[PDB]
Amino acid sequence: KTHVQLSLPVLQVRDVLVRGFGDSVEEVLSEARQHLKDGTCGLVEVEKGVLPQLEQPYVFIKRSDAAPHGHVMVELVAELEGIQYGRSGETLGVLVPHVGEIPVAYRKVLLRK
Repeated sequence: KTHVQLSLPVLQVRDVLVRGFGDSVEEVLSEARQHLKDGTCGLVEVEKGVLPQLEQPYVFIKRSDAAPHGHVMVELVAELEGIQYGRSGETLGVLVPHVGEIPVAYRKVLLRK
């Protein structure tokens, strides 16, 4: 399928144990996509002081359209030293590995895969 309905656990930035997906734009987009497929991906909501607490390159989910079955359509955009790889809508949050942190909420997304 071109899109997959996912429910992403929303994590508090101070709880996150693994603060990024790797060391290059291509690696973090690869790893984010694998963890999204494997159900091992968390979402951190972006606010003042969040991104400096996480590791670059960053992977964002961004709104790709204006929401089937409650699932917002999203795509992935990476960022390294202020340059973005991809073009999309509003940020819903930054993706991180989920290794068993307790979430505060779930974000229903339809991921363009």
